Amino acid sequence: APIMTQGSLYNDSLSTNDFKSILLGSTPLDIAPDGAVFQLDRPLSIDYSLGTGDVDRAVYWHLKKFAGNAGTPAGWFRWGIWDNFNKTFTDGVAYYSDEQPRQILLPVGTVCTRVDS
Amino acid sequence: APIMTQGSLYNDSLSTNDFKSILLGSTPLDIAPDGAVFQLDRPLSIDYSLGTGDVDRAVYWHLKKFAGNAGTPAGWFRWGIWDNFNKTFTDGVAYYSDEQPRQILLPVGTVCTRVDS
Amino acid sequence: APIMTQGSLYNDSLSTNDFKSILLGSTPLDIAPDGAVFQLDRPLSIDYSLGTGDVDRAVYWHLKKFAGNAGTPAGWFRWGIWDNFNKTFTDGVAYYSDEQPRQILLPVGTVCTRVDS
Ligand SMILES: [Ca+2]
Ligand SMILES: [Ca+2]
Repeated sequence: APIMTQGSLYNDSLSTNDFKSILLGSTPLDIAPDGAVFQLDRPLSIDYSLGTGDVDRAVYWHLKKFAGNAGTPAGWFRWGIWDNFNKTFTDGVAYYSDEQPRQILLPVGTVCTRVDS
Repeated sequence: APIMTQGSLYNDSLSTNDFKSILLGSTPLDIAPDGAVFQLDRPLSIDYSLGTGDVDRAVYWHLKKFAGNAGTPAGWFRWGIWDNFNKTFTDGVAYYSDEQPRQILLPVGTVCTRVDS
Repeated sequence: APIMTQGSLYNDSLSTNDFKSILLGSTPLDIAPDGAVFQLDRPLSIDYSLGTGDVDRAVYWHLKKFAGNAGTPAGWFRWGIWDNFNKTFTDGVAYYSDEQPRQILLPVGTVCTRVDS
């Protein structure tokens, strides 16, 4: 049971710190419990800004599930860092939306592997 | 049969909006039908600039074949976005060549999967 | 025997042109001889600067082993470019450490393939 995305994640679909699970088109991700952490087999690049409206670029390989509700049953994911030794997830930097060209950050077929207990 | 690149794509080989197919060293790519779209298993990073000579970086996962001519018999690829729902390809941002270090953007062994039709 | 990393490479562990082999948590990598070159199945993103105040990003797919000393017995890897035709390795750009968010550049499970002869 390898979990693969079935929908593309576009940069214009990111909120400041998360995105909706539904975008990835994966029932396993949609039903994953709160706090589940996944490692991606493809990098998730996140443009950020340290100030002055300037864009810089970060890379993340891990997503943490935030359980949904009636309006958004599939919930959300935050990108960040999974420490496999200490078993900790740390949220990544906020996404900065400016004038970047539209991009598929994670394409269809991205493999997601649960890494927490 | 899986199509793998046999030659590295270097950043200093990109034109503003394409690169020559021959660079990838793949006969299946060289003779792919005009307009064929491929998804990559590795990100293609394209440096761009929206102004002031400032470089930012975009990611692409899709290439569209442009048929050759007598001068370039194997033709070209453009990078861009494949919409697998609406079955459309949109060319990506222009590559901005300035003072970046030389880089292999796509190494030997990159897997290319046809996704159109 | 595919070689997979067992520890994450964090951006805050990079020196200007190398990092300690031991960080990747792999005995095969640790014992690899001076001069061994590996290709990665995942991009290694290296932030650099042109020197006017801004962080840009380069991509590398190759590492070369450099023999260590009493303080770092397993030695170091440098990122760079492997030319598979001419059998040459060229060191990549200096890493620029500024105020970037902490990032896993290469996660656990990155596959390293020896490519020098
Ligand atoms: Ca910047
Ligand atoms: Ca810049």
